Amino acid sequence: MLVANINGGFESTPAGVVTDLAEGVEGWDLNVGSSVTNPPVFEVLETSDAPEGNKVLAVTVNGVGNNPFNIQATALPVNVRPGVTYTYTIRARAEQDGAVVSFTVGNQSLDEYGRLHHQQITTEWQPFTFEFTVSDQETVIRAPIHFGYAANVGNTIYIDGLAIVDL
Ligand SMILES: [Ca+2]
Repeated sequence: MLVANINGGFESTPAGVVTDLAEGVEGWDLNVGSSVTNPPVFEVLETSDAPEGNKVLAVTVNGVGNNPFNIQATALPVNVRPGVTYTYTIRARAEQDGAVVSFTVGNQSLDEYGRLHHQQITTEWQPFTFEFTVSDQETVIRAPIHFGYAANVGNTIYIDGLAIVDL
């Protein structure tokens, strides 16, 4: 497959808790804001139930902050061409009932090209997909996933299989 993003299924990353948020996971930048005073636990899990390869990224939400983007996992770099329309697909599920996530894509100056807003994540693996167009002249963009919703407290959200493909 020809994908714009890197390590979209976490296959290159050793299983275990992610402590180096910025650089511990190839193709991704994880971030926790200072208003989250009880930090989440990001963990790459080897699991037979992984939709893609052997591994998934698990995010356990303990505290939350002031905005849902205060807990995020961002795919970057994402290599694209100006004017092209892309399909974004990712798989997600949660440990408990009631999880919410927003899947977004935008540029390095923080202009957003598109998102799936407040998606209802269930206890079963489901695909979440949308289209977006690179409407400016950027070639290296980013794909921020927001997890810091109050509804997620106590929950673990699992993601796998990010693929951003020419449409
Ligand atoms: Ca995987």
